[PDB]
Amino acid sequence: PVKLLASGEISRAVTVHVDAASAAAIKAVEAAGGRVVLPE
RNA sequence: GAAAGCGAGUCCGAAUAGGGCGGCAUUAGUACGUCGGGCUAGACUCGAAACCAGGUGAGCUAAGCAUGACCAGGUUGAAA
Repeated sequence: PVKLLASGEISRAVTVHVDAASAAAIKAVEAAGGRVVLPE
């Protein structure tokens, strides 16, 4: 499974479909506008 | 990090001393070839005494069984 981690920020509206993501990575994808999609 | 897991952070711990990690000023890997060296094979070549398996031998010799052969000549003089 896939994982999104907070490494390189530049800010952009993006929608990510990772199996799980780190607190900070969500608070960076949304913080620049966007969504982090995870299943049930 | 023992691991759940968490993640440029993570583990001890009830928070603050520290381990390993990223940033580090940071350079990058991968496929193949020739070469050094490693490991695993008999592993640089030649040599044991010995250990185990299967089988060959009693035409030698050690014995047993069966059936044959053999012992000039002389001395002594037991029982009955």
